[PDB]
Amino acid sequence: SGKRPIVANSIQRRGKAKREGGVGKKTTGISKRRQYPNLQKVRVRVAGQEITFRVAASHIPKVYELVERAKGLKLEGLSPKEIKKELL
RNA sequence: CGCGGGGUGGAGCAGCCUGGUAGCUCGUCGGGCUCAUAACCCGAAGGUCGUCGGUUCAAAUCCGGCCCCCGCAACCA
RNA sequence: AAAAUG
RNA sequence: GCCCGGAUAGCUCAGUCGGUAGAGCAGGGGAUUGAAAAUCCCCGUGUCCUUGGUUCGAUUCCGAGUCCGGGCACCA
RNA sequence: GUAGCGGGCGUGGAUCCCUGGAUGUCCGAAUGGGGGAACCCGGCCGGCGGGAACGCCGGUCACCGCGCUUGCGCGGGGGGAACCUGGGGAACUGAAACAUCUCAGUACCCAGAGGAGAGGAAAGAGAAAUCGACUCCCUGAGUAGCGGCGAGCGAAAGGGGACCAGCCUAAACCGUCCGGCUUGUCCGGGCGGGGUCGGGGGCCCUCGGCCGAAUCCCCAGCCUAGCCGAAGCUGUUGGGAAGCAGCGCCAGAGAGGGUGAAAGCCCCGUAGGCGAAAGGUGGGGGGAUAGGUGAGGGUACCCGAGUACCCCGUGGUUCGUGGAGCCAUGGGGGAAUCUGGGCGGACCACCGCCUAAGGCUAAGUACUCCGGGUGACCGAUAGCGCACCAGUACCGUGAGGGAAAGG
RNA sequence: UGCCUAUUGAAGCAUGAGCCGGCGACUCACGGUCGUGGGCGAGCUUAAGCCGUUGAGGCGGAGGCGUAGGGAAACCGAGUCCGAACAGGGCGCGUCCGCGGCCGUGGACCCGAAACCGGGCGAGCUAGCCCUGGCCAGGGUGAAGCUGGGGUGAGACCCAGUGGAGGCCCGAACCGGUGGGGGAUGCAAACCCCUCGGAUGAGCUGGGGCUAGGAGUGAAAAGCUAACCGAGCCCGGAGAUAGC
RNA sequence: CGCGAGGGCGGCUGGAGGUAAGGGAAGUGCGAAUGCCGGCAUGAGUAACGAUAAAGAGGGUGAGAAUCCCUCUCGCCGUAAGCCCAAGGGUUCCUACGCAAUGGUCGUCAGCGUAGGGUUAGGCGGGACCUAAGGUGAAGCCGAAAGGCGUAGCCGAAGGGCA
RNA sequence: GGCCAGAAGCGCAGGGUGGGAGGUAGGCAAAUCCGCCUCCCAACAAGCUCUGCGUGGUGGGGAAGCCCGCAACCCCCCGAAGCCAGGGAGCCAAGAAAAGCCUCUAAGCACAACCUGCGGGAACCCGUACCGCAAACCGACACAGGUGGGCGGGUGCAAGAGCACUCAGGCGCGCGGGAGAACCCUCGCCAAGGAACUCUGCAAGUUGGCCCCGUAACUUCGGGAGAAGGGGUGCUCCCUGGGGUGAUGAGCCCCGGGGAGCCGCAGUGAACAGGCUCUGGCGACUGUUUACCAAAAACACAGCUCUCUGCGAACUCGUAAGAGGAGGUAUAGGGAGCGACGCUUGCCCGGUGCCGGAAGGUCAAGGGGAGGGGUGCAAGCCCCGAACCGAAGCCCCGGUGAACGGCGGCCGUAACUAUAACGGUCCUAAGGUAGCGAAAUUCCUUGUCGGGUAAGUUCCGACCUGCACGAAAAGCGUAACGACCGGAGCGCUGUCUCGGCGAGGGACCCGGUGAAAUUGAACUGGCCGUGAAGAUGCGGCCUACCCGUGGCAGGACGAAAAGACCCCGUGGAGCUUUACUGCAGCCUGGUGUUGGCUCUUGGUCGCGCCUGCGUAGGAUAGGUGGGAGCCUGUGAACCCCCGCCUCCGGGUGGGGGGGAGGCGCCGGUGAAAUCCACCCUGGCGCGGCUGGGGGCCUAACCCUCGGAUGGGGGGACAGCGCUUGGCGGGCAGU
RNA sequence: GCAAGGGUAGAAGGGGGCCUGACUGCGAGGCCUGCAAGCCGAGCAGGGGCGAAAGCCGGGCCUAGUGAACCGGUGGUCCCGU
Repeated sequence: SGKRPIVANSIQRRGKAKREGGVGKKTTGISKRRQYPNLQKVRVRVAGQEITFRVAASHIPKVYELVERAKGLKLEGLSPKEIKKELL
C-alpha cells in the first residue's frame, strides 16, 4: 500500500486442494486463484517534532533508531527525508 | 396405449421388500346394570386374504396372467 | 360443597 | 478406514477407587372404586456378552473376540 | 516542380554540393495564467508614438528532485520502427466434453533504460585428486525429469566456439568540524585516512622490492563535398546505327546505365589512384594522470540485522504436494562474527564447496526508423495500403476504416 | 434428358453459376519412415566457429548414428531373464548427401461462424439525474376561504353573494401515436391522410453538465445505451475452433 | 507433326525484346467456391421523373427556349408557404462573363464553372466583470504502475451585471 | 394618406423606504456599520429617492395619382400576455450563487487618497457576407421527415394563435403534351331495404356551435350530465333597461329585453363542429411502456403490512481514500409484497428460511505433549504423535405465515323412495373458513334450467361432482375514470341484397431523361403416361403461320431470405437451482499492531501433610518392601476448651495440668501393626510454567472539540495485516 | 447346489475311509480372435495325497457368478537409493 523503510507487497496465488494427503492415498487440487498479500502496514507518530510514518510494523523499531539521531535541525514542517533518508 | 398404488372377518385401516406368529377401531352374538332404552360393564364368534398357477419344506408375504378400484402423464407440428 | 330418552 | 461409549431382570438404564446385584416400567395377587384412571401393599426372574489371565476371590481390573450404538475423514 | 509573362544575376566566378554560424511567428513536454492545440488575459524592469490613460517592442516569471542561510547552482518533464528490463497480466484454443493442466508468463497495459538493455566476479556448480564472473552460438538433449504419469512441458553439469576484466565500499582503528546532552574525557551526524576477504582486515613489535586504467589527452585511420582516369575510323541498309561489311585499338578498365535499334574504345561511368580549411568519429598504435606494489610473531578489536535461521502463505526451476532441497518472500518468532554462517535434493553423521544480508563493471548478444550493396524477388488485380500530390479521397460522433489511379 | 456438386438414385421441379477477363487452393521448416540416385564402408559424418573468397572453397571431431544383447535394477554377457535346476520358455547384428511417397509439430489444401478474452472510443441518438432559461389561445365547472342573513344558551350547521381551487372538463399551439386506408426497389431504413389520447402537470422544451459494456439508465419491455443490444462499437489475441 | 496436353509452318498486326540442346528451381495450368476485382449485358425504351397550390398569352434575348427576363391575366399560402433572432453551415452574398458536368426534362438559368468585389462598432453580442451544475486543481488523503478522491485557487452561461 | 425619435424642465401613473436619542455578553471584540434590547415623537402619509408614460427646443419621415416623377400630419373607440415591478391576494411542494453596487472600521496615510463640478484628452481584442422550419442545418439526394426563440394585419363566427376569405410579403412545389379503356388511389351521389355484411357495424355515415327548456337509476355525495329528449338561430322596422369613456347631454364601443313584418328546400344557410343507451369483465383513478408489429387487464400510483437500521445507521458504489444515505436521526432511511376506498383476510411450524437459545454433540488452525521413530560414540540435532484445552458453522432445544410453503380417503345411516343432519374407520403438520364459482380458472361441455332472439357453441340470471377458485403471487364488492375486452337497443348508413353513375391523380398515346431484383443456355404448347415418386426438355398422341401491344394471375415446385419449425454438432449464448467447482462478500478462532492494575477460577510437573470406616478381629489394616528383635523425654499415662476427617461406630492437629509412659510377633486374619521407604486413590496448602473467564484504568489505535505541543468520548475492543474453518447463484467457469 | 441347454447310471448320481493337487517352477501343441482379452492343455522338475497296483490329483458334469490402465493401501524381498 506503501512501505516506508522496508518495501511493498507481493501478489500470491492459491490452493484449493480436496484430498487424502499422500499418507493414505493421493491428493488433488481444485483451483489456483490470484491472491494479493497486502504488506501488514500500520502507522506511527513520533517526537522528532510531530512526525508520522507508516512503518511496515515489523520494522516499527527502526522508527525509533531513526529518531535516536539528533541530526541537528530545527523546523521544516516535515524533516522526514533527512530522517527517512539520511537514514540508510 | 403407458406408468404406480391398492383388493385381508360385516365397515374402515395394519401385517407383505425383512416368507412360518393375521393386529386395531367399529359393528354381530351372550350375560349384567335400569322400571326400560341408550350409554357403561363382562364374555364370545367370525377371514377360501380377488382370481387362474409358479418357486419353496412352507406363500397374506416372492415371481408372472387377466378381473374390477384409484391416481399421473398422453407434449412439437 | 353434587359423575340422555322414553 | 481411525477416535470415542457400550453388552446387567421382559423392557428402558444404574454401581463400590475387588466383597450384595440394584431402580423405573411392563406383568401377576390384593384393597379401595358408579365407571376408568391415579393412589396404596407383597413379591416374581440374573452365566452381570464370550474367552482367558490378574487376585484368596472379580459386575467390576487388564489382555483378546463377537454383536450394538455414537463421532470424524476418505473414496481410484 | 517551367509554362507564361515581368524583371534580373553570373569567369569582377553565380547557381549548385559539404561544414559551421545567424534569423527562426504561433501550438505542441509547453513551462506567467487561462484554453474548446495553434487563441485569449496578466506581474515586474526597460524602450518606442505627442504618450497620463491606449497600443505595440525586448527581457523575464511552471512545477518536481538533488547540493550552500534563503538566494541560489546542477538535473528532470516529452518523442522514438523494432529490440531490452521491470511491474501487472487474459481468453479463444489443446486435452477430440471439462474443472488440474494447456495456450502462456504469450496478447495487451504500465514504468524505465539506451545505442543497446540485461547480466556479471561465487554464501556458485556437483562428484570430477575437479571447475573457476557474465552473456551469445553449437552440443549435451527431446536426455534428466515434470505430468488428471493425460494432452503435453522440459533442464543443468560437462564439451566445442565468440568474447575476455576486473573493481569500489560498510565495520574495526586514527584525526577533524559541527549540534545535543544528565557539563560524563560520552552519545551520533558529516567529511578525510585506513580497509575489502577464502580467509582477510584492525591494532602492537620484526624484515621493504612496481604494473596500470574502463577517465584525460595527441596524432593516425575512417565519415561528412569532390578530382584524375585508357582505346575507332570508313563504308552500307535504315526514319534513326551502337546492326551489317572492312581494316584497327585500350584493357589493373569486357560492371552498369544512357544515346532515334544490339557500342569495351560516343556520354556518365568502371579498374586503378588521388582530396579537406571545417565538423563529427576514433587505444587500431602510442603518451600521461587515477590507482595499485612485501613476508613472520602476538591480542583473541572488524568483517553488512528485524538479516540469517525456524514456522504459516506463495512464486521461480524440469519439479503440478511429491521423499521436495535450493533461490526468491507477505506474516509470526528471531541469532551468531571464523569454537562464526550457507550449500552438495527430507533428516542426521561424516567428507568437501562457498563466504549471504552494500554498489559498479567493457566486450562477444538483440533490433532496423535510418545509409549502402546484392537477389534461380514482384513488375501496376503484383510488389508496401500508397510507383501517381495517400494514410489522401471518401466513410465513421469517435476510436477507427480506408480506395482507385503508371507508359 | 445440359455442366458441376451432393446422392441408393438427378434432365431433373435438389445446390452453384448472367457473360467475359484477370486474382484464386496440398506449401515451407524441423523431426521421422519407407523407396530410390550417389559417396564411403567397420565405419560413416560434422555442428557452431576460424581462414579465403566477394556468386572459390577450405579448416573445424565437441557431438551424433553404428559396432551386443538380456534384465525394473544390481548385474552379466553371446548370452540373459524367470527359476532350485545341468527342465523348460521369452527376448538375441551399417552411415552420409540428393530426390520421391506418407506420418508428427507447426495455420498447414482454401474460404466461412454463432462466439471468448485485453486495451481503448462512444450519453452531438436514447434512458435518468443536476444547473439555468423558456412555453401552455379561448372556453367551461365553480372547492376552501372571506361577507351578509338565518340558527343556538353558545354551537354545530344552513343559506345566498363574493371568491377562483383542481395529477378537473372541451379544445388550439405543444407533446403523443388509438383504428383504418395508402405507402412496400417508399417522399421516408417507420412516411402521408383521415380518426384518435394528453394538453397547470408525475407537463413540454432550449442551453450548460454527469452516469458505460456484465457496466450504465430503466413508472420494468430484457426496453434504451449513435438506423439489428438476453450483453455496444473499434483495434488486437487472430489465420480462434469448425468431427460441418 | 503428336494418342493427347501441345509442338512447328504460313499470312495479316506489332515494334524491342527473345532465349536452343541438356539440366536445375518453383507464388506453375481455373468453369463452377451465393468466390474476389473490373468490364458489359437482361429486365427496358419498361417503372419512375419526389406532394393534385394551376395555369395562359403577348413581347424580349438567343445557335437553340413550355422551362431565362419583362408585361397582362388565373390560381396557392397569409399563428404562413410572410418578416426578425439563435444554432449549424462556411462564400452558398453582389457584379461580369460562361454551359461540359451538376439540376431527375430543358436551359440562354442557377445556390453550377472562371474572375473581381463585399462583412467597418467605447454604447449590439462575447472577452481585459460575476458566479451555477460541473470541471480543474497548489495543499492533503488513497491507490502495484497508470491513476482515484480533493481545500484554497482557477475555469465554466442562454443566469447577474454594463453606456 | 392622416406618424416617428427626442435631452433638462414640467406634469400622470407607480416601486422603494419610518425619523430620533442612548446603551450592548454577537457579526472569529478592530467599526460611530449591522444585529439585538430601552423611550420622546411618527404612523391606512409626508418627505426623500428611483423607474415607467405623456410633453417637450428640435430633427426626421411623408400615397394614391398621368407625362415620366406632387408635399398634410388632428379627433374619438377598443386595447394587452408588454411596462410602472421588487404591485396585490391565496396556497404548499416553501421556491440559486457571486460580482458590480452602498455602508463600517483595519493595516497604512493624511504634501496621500477619495466626493461633486467644469474643461482637454484616452477608449484595445473577437463576431458582423449569405442560408436559417430549409434546395445553403440533421436526414447518402434540389429527400412530402426532424429543428429552439420573437413578430405574426383585416372582416366574419359566443371566444380564440380555431375555421373561411384576404393585406403586406411570398409562392404555382425543375418534365411536358394528349387521350378519356380495364384496374388502383382519393372524392361526390344513389331507388327500395336497412347490419341481411362480417371474426367485429372494420369502414363510412348520422350528431355536431351558442341560447332556453328538460333530464333516471346508482353515488364515495363531487358526480353520473353535454344524461337522455326537445325547441330557438337569418333579414327589416318599432319601443325600451342598465354599462365603460366622455362630461352628468352628444358621437364611441359593451352586455340585454319586448312587438310587429319579409324571403327561401334550408338562417351555426359555406368552413371549424359529440351519435346515443342498456348491460358484463379487468384495472380504482391522471399517469407509464416495448424508438421501428404488442399502449394492455402489464409498470407506476396514493394506501396497507412485514422487515432491517441508535448514527462512524442500515444499504449502494469504490481495492482504497471517499462518496451517496443526509448537512437526515425511527412521525426518519433501506429492502420486500399488496395496491384508492368498503367488508374481510380462517387452520397448519412436520420439511425450508429467519429470529432466539452463555447447556450439551461435532468442529480447523493453534495450545498440549503420553508415546514412538531416523540418526550419531555421545551429549544432541531431526522427525511423526495419544489424552486433554480449542470459534463461527452444523446437530440439538424453541418461536415464527401480510416468512417459502401446505390445507385428505373409503364405507354406513331417516317409517315410499331419494338424499343424508348422525355414525364407523385409515392417514395428516393441518385437513380449504368467509366469500365466489362451467369463471380471463370447467376437461366431459354447446353442462342443466331461466332470460334475450323467428333462430343464440357468445352474452345475462340461476344451480355447484370447483378435471384444477379462495383471502395480501390477497378474497368478495365498488360510485367515478378507460383510444381496454364481451353481449344487446335506438339512430344512420353501400358494410350488404347488388351494383350503377360521376370528378380528380395514375394507368394508356406522343416528345425529353431513364432504373431494379432476377438471369446455366434456350429454338420455352396440351393430354395421357413415364421418370428420385407433381416434366416445355423422355414416350405416344394432339394441337399450333411469323412478331407484337393492353390486360389476368394457374404454372415455371416463380423471386426474396445457405428454414425462424424439427433433428444433428461431444456448436454458442441469456437465465435457474438444495447440479460441480470456484470467487466477491459476510461470520469466525489463532497471531501482529497490543499497554497498565486487580479478581477469579482451571490443567500441568514439583514439593509440602492428610487421604483409605470387607466378615473374624485390641479397630476408620491401602499396596507390596526393610524390620527388630522397637521409641518417648524438649516427658507419654488421664484430663478439658478447640480447627479438621466420618457412616456412626471410629478420628486429625492445638494446649496446660500432669508426669509415667510407652513396643513386634500376639490368638487369629488372604495380608499385621514401633519406625523408615518408595508408591497406588482422593483431597488440601504454598510455589514454576501455561489457560480460560469478570471488572477498573489510558497512553496506543478511532470519533469528535470556537485552529488542540491539547480537552472531551470510545479503548486494547473496534479497524487493519497474516493465517483458520464456515456460509455463500451475489458472480464466474462448466 | 441356482436359468436353459448338451452330457451322464459301463456315473458326472447316493454313501463311506483316509486327505487338502482350491500346490510351487513351467509349459509342447492348439481353440477362438482386429487389437487385448478368454479357453483347453500333454509333458518335465520339485516336494506331496489316495490306491496293493495300473493310476488319478494344478478345485467344483460343463458352459454365467465379472472390470484395462492410472492412483493408492497392506505386506514380503536378491534390486535402487543423488
